[PDB]
Amino acid sequence: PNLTEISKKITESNAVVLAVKEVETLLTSIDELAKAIGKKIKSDVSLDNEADHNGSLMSGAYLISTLITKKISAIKDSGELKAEIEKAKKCSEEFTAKLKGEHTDLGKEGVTDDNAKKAILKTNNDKTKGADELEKLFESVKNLSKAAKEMLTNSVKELTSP
Amino acid sequence: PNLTEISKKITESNAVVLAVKEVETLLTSIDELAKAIGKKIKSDVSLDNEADHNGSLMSGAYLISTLITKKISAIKDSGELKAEIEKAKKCSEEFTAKLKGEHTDLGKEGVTDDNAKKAILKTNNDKTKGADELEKLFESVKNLSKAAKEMLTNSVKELTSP
Ligand SMILES: [Zn+2]
Ligand SMILES: [Zn+2]
Ligand SMILES: [Zn+2]
Repeated sequence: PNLTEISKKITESNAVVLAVKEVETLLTSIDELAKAIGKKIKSDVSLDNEADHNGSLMSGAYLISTLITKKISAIKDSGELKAEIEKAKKCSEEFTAKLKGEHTDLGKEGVTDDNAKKAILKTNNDKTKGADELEKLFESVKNLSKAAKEMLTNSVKELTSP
Repeated sequence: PNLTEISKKITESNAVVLAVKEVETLLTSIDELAKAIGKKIKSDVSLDNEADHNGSLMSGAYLISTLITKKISAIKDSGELKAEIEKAKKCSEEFTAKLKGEHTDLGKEGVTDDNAKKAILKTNNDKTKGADELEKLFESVKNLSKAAKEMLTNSVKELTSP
């Protein structure tokens, strides 16, 4: 086995996995934001209640959604992941577009807990203000991560293979 | 060159860099939240102004700070990154604690843009409500990222060296 070609592929594949991890983690940060809906920091580990003032929180989620698209475009291409990358990107753009289009209810300081959940809480029943797109975006990145990790693991096992 | 010994090492190292990348990205997400201070969503790429209602945003940052500590604590280490991980974990705890201590100014929906920046804008002139701790944590995680990267880059170099 040519150690030169394998080491190169390992390095390249690992860079791809790390790039996808950034995207995956940003989605994770939004899920954490969702748990802060209708809450306020009290003097405890647990948060206190303060309903319907989720505007700044939603603005934060919105900026992260734009960063996500930029990170997806930062993944080094090679065709092998073209399909997965394109799907994740369009879904990330759809999510951001949905949040923008719902600015009537999401673009003000007084965003209600209920509307905030329809936008960023994937486990909400009503996902009509962005949550639906977020859920799909989660799946597309999940499929992208599996394919990426697959290329990495396969590149490494080439060292000991057969 | 025990390829089976080097491969297991590369696999382990890849797992550490990935875990650290997750922590690093959560920090990036807080920096993105800082950019939403005093802003609201509108039908455009750029946010509009909506000053002094950053409470929900701060609660989101708070939950992410606790997630960061959990992620750091779950990283696998045999002692090579012993020091780096401990420092990062301690600084992450200090950041969360600082925010809790400022619950009076940060625990309400009407958090002023000025106080929000003292809490999560690491480049702010006044960093007395958490931003000082945030910057220390940011640097500590970068130190951890560098150390992890080197551990991985070296294990991979063993393929074409000596
Ligand atoms: Zn109120
Ligand atoms: Zn106001
Ligand atoms: Zn107090």
